Amino acid sequence: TRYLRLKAPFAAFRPFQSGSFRSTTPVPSFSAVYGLLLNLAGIEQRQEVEGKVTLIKPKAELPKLAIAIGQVKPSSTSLINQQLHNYPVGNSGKEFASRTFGSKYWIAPVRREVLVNLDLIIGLQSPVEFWQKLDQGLKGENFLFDEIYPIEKPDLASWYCPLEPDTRPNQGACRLTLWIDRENNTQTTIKVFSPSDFRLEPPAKAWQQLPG
DNA sequence: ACACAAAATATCCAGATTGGGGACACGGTGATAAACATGGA
Repeated sequence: TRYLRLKAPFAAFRPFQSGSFRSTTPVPSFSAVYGLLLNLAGIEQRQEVEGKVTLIKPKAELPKLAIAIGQVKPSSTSLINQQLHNYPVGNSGKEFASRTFGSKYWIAPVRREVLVNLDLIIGLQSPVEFWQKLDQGLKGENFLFDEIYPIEKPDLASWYCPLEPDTRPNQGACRLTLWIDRENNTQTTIKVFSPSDFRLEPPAKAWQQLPG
């Protein structure tokens, strides 16, 4: 129905299972977008549990919505190499096995990278109740978001759309994730996405319906 | 203490000359360290 714009000076979207060296994507993943939308709604996550894993999210009940992503200006990236919180991968021993109070004791720096600027025009098709809840949360009683204001109708920009095995893409993102829980599952099938540069509204294929 | 008148025409430099000779650095060195990940019985 109605959509909104946002911007931020710095951002970072680390792909999962990156390993030692971290990376990022020019466009935030769908799951991160959904998490941001849920956080702004003022509704907490369905899971309240603590342990080895803390993403136990059954899909039994969750508001339905369709999400599109826009991009107005390409952004470069930079890298910083300071420190990282290592997880032991070797038998190791000594001091780590002595104290053992949330130890994470071994430390070794490698790398990581961040973005230079972010400005997106996010598109949402949601029921009226969810939009009203968002309005109440924004107006009522990690350097990721700076400010938000709905300027839907003006300020056109490019969009993204999945591509079928034909022709060739340009300036396309590497990987994208729809739904994921950090345990044994099938992850997501569709990975490749490409942008299209045209002024008017995105096509019907651009909108993607999230299972959650 | 009254009135009247308060300059006019010619001319305002000419030559010769504006540097020459020698030299523009020599040696010695150009970081050194610590911070593991997988296999077979």
